[PDB]
Parts: sequence; structure tokens; C-alpha cells
Amino acid sequence: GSSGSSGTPGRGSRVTDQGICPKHQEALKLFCEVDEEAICVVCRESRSHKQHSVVPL
Ligand SMILES: [Zn+2]
Ligand SMILES: [Zn+2]
Repeated sequence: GSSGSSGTPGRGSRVTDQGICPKHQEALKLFCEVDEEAICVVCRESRSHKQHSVVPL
């Protein structure tokens, strides 16, 4: 009985879902708990994710 116990280690230990919004280009410091996508201060204020319960990444 064999098994594909082969894989590569994942280094980093740092968040990446807080880069920059490709819309307003603002430091992503919030995450829409309604769309499940990282957003920026502008996005949150934007009616787009304004009504959505956004949280501080
Ligand atoms: Zn934005
Ligand atoms: Zn949203």
C-alpha cells in the first residue's frame, strides 16, 4: 500500500489579503463579511459595501 505523501512546504507566515484595492487603490484594512472579499476604507464607505457588515482585517 503506497501513498502520495509528497508535497512542498508553504513559507510566508504573513497575510496577503490586505494589499491594495484595484478600484480606489487604498490600503486594504477591512473585509466585507457579506461578500467575503478584502476591501479598503473607500469601499466600506461606498454604498457598495456600506450596508454590508465590514470588519477590520
Ligand atoms: Zn476600494
Ligand atoms: Zn460587500
